[PDB]
Amino acid sequence: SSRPATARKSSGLSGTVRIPGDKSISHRSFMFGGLASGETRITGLLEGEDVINTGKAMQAMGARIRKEGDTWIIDGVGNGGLLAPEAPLDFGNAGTGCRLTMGLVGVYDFDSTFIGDASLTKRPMGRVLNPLREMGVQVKSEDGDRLPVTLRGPKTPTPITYRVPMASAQVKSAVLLAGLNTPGITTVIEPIMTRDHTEKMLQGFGANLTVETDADGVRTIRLEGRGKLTGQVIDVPGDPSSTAFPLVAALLVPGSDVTILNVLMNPTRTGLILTLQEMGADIEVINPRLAGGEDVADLRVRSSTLKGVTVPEDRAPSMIDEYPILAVAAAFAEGATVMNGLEELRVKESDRLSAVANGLKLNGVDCDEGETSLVVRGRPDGKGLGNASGAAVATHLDHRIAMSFLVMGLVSENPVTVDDATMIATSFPEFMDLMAGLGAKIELS
Ligand SMILES: O=C(O)C1=C[C@@H](OP(=O)(O)O)[C@@H](O)[C@H](O[C@@](OP(=O)(O)O)(C(=O)O)C(F)F)C1
Repeated sequence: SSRPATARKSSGLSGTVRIPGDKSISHRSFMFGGLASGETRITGLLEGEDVINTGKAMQAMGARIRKEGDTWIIDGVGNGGLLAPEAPLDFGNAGTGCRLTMGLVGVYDFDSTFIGDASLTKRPMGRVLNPLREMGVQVKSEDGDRLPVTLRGPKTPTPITYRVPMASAQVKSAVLLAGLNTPGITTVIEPIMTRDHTEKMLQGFGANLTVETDADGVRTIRLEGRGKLTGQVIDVPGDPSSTAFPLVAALLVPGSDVTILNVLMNPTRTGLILTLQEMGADIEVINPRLAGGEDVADLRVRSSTLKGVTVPEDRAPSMIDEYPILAVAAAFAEGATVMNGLEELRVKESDRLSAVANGLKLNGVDCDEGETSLVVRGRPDGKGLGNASGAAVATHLDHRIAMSFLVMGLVSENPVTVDDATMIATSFPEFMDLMAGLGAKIELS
């Protein structure tokens, strides 16, 4: 079952906190550490349920994973060394773990079955299964290419040149991981850049992987298959998607001054910050530095008055997971915020466009949901927003919908209630404690 939570209007949020590790990089740390030759040591790993599930899947295939002190230590099997899993690989709510692992293991000559929760089971896998079919993988899936899915790789996979049809880092990632156990050169062409953790990390593990960007922005990513991968020391940066919740809360709640430490600033992950700045947000980037091979900085955020803006379709890939929290910020901005190019939101943990639109309307916000867009008109003072009757926002098992609306309740005249807070631990188990520490009033059922 589920457990509702209600956020109440708060006086200023104040403090300095370290945000939990980046989920995208954490998944990949377990995957590459488990596949590589030798030992991989990870500090700052996100210990949310999603990442733990990826770790269990890697253990099921031969990697030894353990936590010594604050460091995760992995003994990898070496590229080409994955062992046939005894049972289905359960990815729970994690699209990333599921999609990437399908590419990783689908090209091995043994059966692998993939299962997950009610949310993951409704999401499209065709975007990853199609290129795998081209590579020679045999696929048994449910209608619409949905889980459960059983894969059986060929004795010798076929390397392909695949142009990713939508701006998905997961599809790009799955094809590159499939390429690791495929002889020849696997090439992924990305017309619009998506988060590049797979490319950067594989290069760090020693893969012969190159990225060439045409002057028009198109990326050609080449990977030589069946090459050695060497265990690495990894230092995981703070999650910029998780940072978005206390960051927007500090912008919206009057009398606020919050500093978030060690935040990943890779530009494929900072579209929300750029957008909020255009809206008038007071976000100071402090001590930008290089840590664990990634750009990081600390962010000092103070209460700001915001004005609606137009958010272009080409900025979407760089903030795709932050549209829910951006929609909440827009509900308190002067004027209209217009966001298009949102088709991808409909296939996430929940259809995020529909879930955000319904939640906003339930909480008195004037907005228009289009097939691939959202327009939100705000009420800066928060009057008439929220839900006095205590009606709950339907989260549809999507932890980002739950966190976004809980942030809204810290600002609206009336409290905001979400029907379930249990999925927040999939990527941000520290959420309740972290927000409470800053002064937020959130009551869990
Ligand atoms: O490769 C990655 O690490 C991710 C790539 C993106 O998906 P696409 O390739 O489909 O654009 C994100 O939207 C996804 O984040 C979510 O990732 P999960 O499904 O839960 O794993 C999220 O955290 O909200 C989202 F997809 F739901 C994580």
